[PDB]
Amino acid sequence: VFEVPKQNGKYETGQLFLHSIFGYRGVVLFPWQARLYDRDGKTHTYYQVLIDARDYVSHEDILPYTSTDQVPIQHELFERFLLYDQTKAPPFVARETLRAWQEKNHPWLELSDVHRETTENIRVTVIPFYMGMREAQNSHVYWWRYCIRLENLDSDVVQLRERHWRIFSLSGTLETVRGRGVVGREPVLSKEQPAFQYSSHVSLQASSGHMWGTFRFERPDGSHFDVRIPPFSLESNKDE
Ligand SMILES: [Pt+2]
Ligand SMILES: [Pt+2]
Repeated sequence: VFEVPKQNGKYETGQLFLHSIFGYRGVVLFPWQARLYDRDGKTHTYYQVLIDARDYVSHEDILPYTSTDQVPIQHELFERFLLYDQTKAPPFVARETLRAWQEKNHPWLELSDVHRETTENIRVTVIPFYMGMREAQNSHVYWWRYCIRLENLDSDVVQLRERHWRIFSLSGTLETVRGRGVVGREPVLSKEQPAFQYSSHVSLQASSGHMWGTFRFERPDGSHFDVRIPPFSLESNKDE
């Protein structure tokens, strides 16, 4: 049974839902507040989500539904994070392991800002996450994992062909990567399947710096245009 989307209120831990785009069966583990930067101070609520039969989602992407059976798979993770069927709006309540995992994630999610920008009817959404070491062997180097979502609001078909990353670090050294496709594939965005979301890692020295980029898109009429990636930062340990 599909519920209605909440217009003023977060989703309780344990709500079953489908993703607004590429609808997969997921369950929210806990929400976290993020800062939006729509280039086109404002906060926004995102959710840690455990997916099945196939991540961080937004509030507007959650399409909730209720069920009876233990629908979500990955039972080796739900038996550890959640408790069995009970009596509450979400019938899965959170176990103490999920509360400890939430307390462990809360500091690292503070270094995560969501950035958006719409260029020629192409909306890109980038959000970095931190996984690193204060000291890598021989020399201190830590990395990040940035999630990027491409969306085509226009009805015109278009395909991503080239990427043009430009990574600047704290030391003053800046890297520039012009590559073919994204994750070794060139996604197409049309009326059917208009969105594509991926994630990749970026290693860096000095444990600071910002990253901007450019995605090259091609239309069936031969025209190629560059969409901008909103410059997102890569910070560590309580600093903005
Ligand atoms: Pt990572
Ligand atoms: Pt992601």
